[PDB]
Amino acid sequence: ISTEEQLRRLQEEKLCKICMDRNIAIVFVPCGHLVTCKQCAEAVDKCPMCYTVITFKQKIFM
Amino acid sequence: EISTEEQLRRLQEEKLCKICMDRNIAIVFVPCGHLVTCKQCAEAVDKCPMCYTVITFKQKIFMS
Ligand SMILES: [Ca+2]
Ligand SMILES: [Zn+2]
Ligand SMILES: [Zn+2]
Ligand SMILES: [Zn+2]
Ligand SMILES: [Zn+2]
Repeated sequence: ISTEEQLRRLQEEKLCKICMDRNIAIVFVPCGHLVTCKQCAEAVDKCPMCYTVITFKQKIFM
Repeated sequence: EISTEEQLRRLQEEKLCKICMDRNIAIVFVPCGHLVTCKQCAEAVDKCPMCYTVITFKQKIFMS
């Protein structure tokens, strides 16, 4: 696999799993999944990946 | 940043614990939100090593 396709794959992994436009920017407490950008996190009350009820949406920074 | 190779390396390296660079970040610090450490390197800190905010919780995260 090429450098370019590796890079594209890693860039797509960072994308919000709901809008696929912005990068992920929120961690859900308590399940710990990184799924959404800040805006798309407003729409979810359960984690889309594990359906755990979200008790806090922590903004993240790399 | 400056080439496709350096961009690739950056995205691979940003997954790794900033202290040991030997395994993935696995903790987000509450309240500051920094992704800094693997589980092991998080055991020792009570303030965030990047911003020195007091950590009230160490939340386990899934990063692959
Ligand atoms: Ca090493
Ligand atoms: Zn989004
Ligand atoms: Zn989850
Ligand atoms: Zn570490
Ligand atoms: Zn911090």
